[PDB]
Amino acid sequence: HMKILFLDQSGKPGGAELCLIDIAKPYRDRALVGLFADGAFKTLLEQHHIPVEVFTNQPLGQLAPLVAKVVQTAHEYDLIYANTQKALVVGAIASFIARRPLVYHLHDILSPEHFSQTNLRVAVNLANRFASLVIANSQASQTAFIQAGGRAELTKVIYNGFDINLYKTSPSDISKLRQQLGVANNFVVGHFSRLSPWKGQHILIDALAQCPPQVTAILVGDALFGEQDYVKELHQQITRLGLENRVKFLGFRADIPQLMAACDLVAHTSTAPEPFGRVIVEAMLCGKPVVAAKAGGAMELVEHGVNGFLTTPGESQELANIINTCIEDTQKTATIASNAQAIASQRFDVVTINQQIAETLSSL
Amino acid sequence: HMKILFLDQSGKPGGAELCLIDIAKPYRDRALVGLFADGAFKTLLEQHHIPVEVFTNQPSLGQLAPLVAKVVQTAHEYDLIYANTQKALVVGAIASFIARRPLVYHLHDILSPEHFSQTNLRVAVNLANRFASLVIANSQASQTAFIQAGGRAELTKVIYNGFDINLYKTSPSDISKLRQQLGVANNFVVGHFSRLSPWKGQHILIDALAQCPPQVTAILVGDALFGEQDYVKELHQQITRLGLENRVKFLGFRADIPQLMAACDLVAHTSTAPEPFGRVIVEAMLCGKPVVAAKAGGAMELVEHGVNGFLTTPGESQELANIINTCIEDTQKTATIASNAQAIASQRFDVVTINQQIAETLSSL
Ligand SMILES: O=c1ccn([C@@H]2O[C@H](COP(=O)(O)OP(=O)(O)O[C@H]3O[C@H](CO)[C@@H](O)[C@H](O)[C@H]3O)[C@@H](O)[C@H]2O)c(=O)[nH]1
Ligand SMILES: O=c1ccn([C@@H]2O[C@H](COP(=O)(O)OP(=O)(O)O[C@H]3O[C@H](CO)[C@@H](O)[C@H](O)[C@H]3O)[C@@H](O)[C@H]2O)c(=O)[nH]1
Repeated sequence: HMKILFLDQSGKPGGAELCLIDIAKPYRDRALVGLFADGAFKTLLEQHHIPVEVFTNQPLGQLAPLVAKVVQTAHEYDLIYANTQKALVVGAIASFIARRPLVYHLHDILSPEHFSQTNLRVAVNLANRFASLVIANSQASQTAFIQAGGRAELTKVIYNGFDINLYKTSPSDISKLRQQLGVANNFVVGHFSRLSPWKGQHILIDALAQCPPQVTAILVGDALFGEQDYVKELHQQITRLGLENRVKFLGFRADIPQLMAACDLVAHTSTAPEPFGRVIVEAMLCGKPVVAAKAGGAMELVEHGVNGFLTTPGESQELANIINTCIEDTQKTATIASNAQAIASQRFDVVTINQQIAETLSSL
Repeated sequence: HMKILFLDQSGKPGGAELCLIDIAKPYRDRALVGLFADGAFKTLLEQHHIPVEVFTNQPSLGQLAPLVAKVVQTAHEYDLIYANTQKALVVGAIASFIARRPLVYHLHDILSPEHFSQTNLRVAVNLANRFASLVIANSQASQTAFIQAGGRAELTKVIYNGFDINLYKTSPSDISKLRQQLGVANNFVVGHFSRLSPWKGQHILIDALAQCPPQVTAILVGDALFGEQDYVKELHQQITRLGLENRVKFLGFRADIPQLMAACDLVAHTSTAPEPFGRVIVEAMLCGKPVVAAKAGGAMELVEHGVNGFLTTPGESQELANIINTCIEDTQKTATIASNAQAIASQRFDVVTINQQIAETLSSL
């Protein structure tokens, strides 16, 4: 059992951070998770009994106090596990100076479409020189790393894991929740991505206007990084279409399995390739049908017409056609959903994922 | 010529900074000197008409180190980044990579365990090795220490500090005035012109004075530039412990160094850790004064003992005393030595030759 210093730049619970909860939990007796900012993610790590600490930039390491503090701390640990891009910069420096092995867990697709050239060069060059191992969350992320110049031999793909038991909800609780939302007689499409242009909420909204009138959508998530312009653009879009009473924003929520159960279809509409797609697996584990954008790691998670649907990124009419399909062919749709549950339960079970992480770390 | 972005971590006018004025001055039409702090060095650069900018660490990846992001930003406008100090090499390395600009490292330090922490040595060596197209060392002793620490020999070229030969002339009347104003006209005056740090060894000179006759006095010229206020106290206490209140004077940081050197009878360099080059030494020589220096580092390239100056064992006050007494007694030899020193130094460290060596080195990248 090695002492591990996990690093993550964000104090907010984005996908990489929620993923980090499961990655770190088995190591929590001897681990520390270091954050470069405070927020609800700190709270979450406490609730799960994972030791955590916020490093700050308050005061040769006079240029970057945070980096110095992390370097100091890293001396007390056997391994540095960088979970985000800024965390890789800091972890790489600490890996050199404290002479500690570095793992980089890659949750992004390092492509020009997602990031500036400088960010790509930095991540790729730091990973190549300092990382003993690059764990990619999907073959698509592995691929994009390599196309950006990253070293193939450093890469292993390990999917996000999920605690299977969290994804059941009673018929009775479903009914109540649908009641409380005021959607009991709607066909409900749930979108569970943080609000940001590339997560494509506006595509779902465009599709709604081509759907039957009983279809409403719940947008779950907040603008995690100050994309408040986008949120305003959504509200205006909703208004310009006839959609004011057909779209509810619920903000960031914690009861995701329950809200997914309350939906009739879960939709993922990213307009740029999704590296993995947690909401996709989560939908499947809740036994709900899911439609996703046909790119990135979604293609690995979904076989169209078998365990979900895939539509061309950016194309709202296709999304509408799939919604209509789910309304009309309910028995097909229920079998698809049910197949999804069975498959995803095997593939993405946190127990198997944890075993893979353990084996990979032991094999260094 | 090429647009050069010079970088130097300090706003204080230390050796490396004084040397940088001369290095940068010919390129001033297209160059910029970036300081990572404000101070008297900014004023000096302004006075020599060399564009200067103070980068501060107030505000993507740039959030961790804004100063770095500003420098990286600035580097796109230049053809070459010229790092003059260690922290400037960290930042210049980063900027060399991101902005895609070649980097030169001008090495004014002896990178050895005695002078620096292990981390500093590793950082400096690895960055130079990976990012610098050239390491200009100030002395063979600096080149050597670099190589011994892991630095790549083939990156190194030695180029000494240069000096404006004309600045070292002082009237015998201005000299008499000055000795008078200091209250030292009847003394044998030993001047020390190093900044106040323990390794510059002012305390050795003070111990030496206790083994000298009472008409021997010292002027300590310089300041604690890097927080060595405890050393300043220690010196004063030392002075009080021995009987020396009347025989040692501190003048703080002075600009009139040629004149002050003229007003001494002997210039003393007494560093207790190896000196990388030693500007004061050459400066003394250019003033036609005799100089005793500590036998280590670049001082040994500068001084042949008995010929153009004297050398003594680092940390040994009795040896330094013996040389002071000898300079009192053997005035004719001493003046010959001092005079020889000026002829040599004036050929060997003329800023004109040195600017030329630097221009060819840069030119051939
Ligand atoms: O109000 C909300 C909204 C979302 N979620 C959860 O937030 C996560 C969102 O995940 P996702 O959009 O997949 O993550 P990203 O934030 O985009 O994170 C990155 O890293 C993830 C983990 O590898 C990948 O799945 C993503 O593709 C990648 O962009 C899911 O677990 C949701 O259940 C909440 O808990 N509450
Ligand atoms: O009150 C004072 C005292 C000194 N000086 C000047 O300051 C310089 C001090 O030079 P030095 O002791 O050589 O510089 P360091 O600060 O030690 O700088 C480093 O870099 C120098 C330049 O390469 C080398 O000569 C040194 O060995 C090296 O340690 C000389 O020009 C002095 O004339 C002043 O202007 N005013």
